[PDB]
Amino acid sequence: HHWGYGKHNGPEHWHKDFPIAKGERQSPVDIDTHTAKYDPSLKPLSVSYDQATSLRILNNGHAFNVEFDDSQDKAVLKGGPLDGTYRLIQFHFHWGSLDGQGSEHTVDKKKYAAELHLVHWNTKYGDFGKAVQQPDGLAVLGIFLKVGSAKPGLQKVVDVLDSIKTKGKSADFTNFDPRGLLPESLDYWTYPGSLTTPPLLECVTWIVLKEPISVSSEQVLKFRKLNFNGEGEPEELMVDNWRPAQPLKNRQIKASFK
Ligand SMILES: CCc1ccc(CCOc2ccc(C[C@H]3SC(=O)NC3=O)cc2)nc1
Ligand SMILES: [Zn+2]
Repeated sequence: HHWGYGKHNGPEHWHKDFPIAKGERQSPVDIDTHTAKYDPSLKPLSVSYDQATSLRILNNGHAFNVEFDDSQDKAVLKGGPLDGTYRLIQFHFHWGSLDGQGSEHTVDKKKYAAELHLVHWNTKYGDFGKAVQQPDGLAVLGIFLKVGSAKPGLQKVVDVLDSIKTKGKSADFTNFDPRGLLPESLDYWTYPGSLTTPPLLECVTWIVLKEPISVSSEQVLKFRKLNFNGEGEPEELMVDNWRPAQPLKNRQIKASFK
């Protein structure tokens, strides 16, 4: 009986195994746009992905992860609210059963169809496992997906999903360029938070871009054909793998833009 996104093991149950679920800096949150305050001291984000080395795509039973070589400073996030250098380790998405839900963050209570998370770790802690034990260990870049025009840079991801349908399947996924998943603007909101899955560690500086990317209905329909289950188990579609908004508590969301 492990955690997941069902009635019996979903987000409302996670606190029993992971009491930090009821902590002071949990993610995601609702971004109240009128309340977020413009912080003119925030720097432009620096997204340096031209030397990114993708390696593999994995169905881990909760999402699919596109994994990168993080054994050197190739693909790094710097600037914005961050001190120092954060290496890209993986990206994944959260998505819904329907276009009207799927995102983890919300904007004035609006849910997007999906949300992309590019996960980076602070190189001053040496490895990812040490970084998640630190309050400034990770930086996650969150990007909303809305359904409209196709995202050309997503199609190579969509087309490999047939090969990792079930939990524990992986496939080689080299030479994928994550710059193809970014919107035009790097305007963002930022706040201190957590991992949005168990173990729910409070180690994340969240950077959520204001501008969504557009994906096609066909692209997100292919996400929804993935399975939570392993091969040879009853089929459980991988949909609604999102944690809902958590209480903001004693936090301020800052905007990089007016
Ligand atoms: C390199 C080996 C390693 C591996 C995982 C962990 C602890 C768990 O860490 C994590 C577990 C889940 C996630 C994904 C979370 S956080 C987010 O933004 N969205 C998710 O789904 C991110 C980190 N420690 C060490
Ligand atoms: Zn995530």
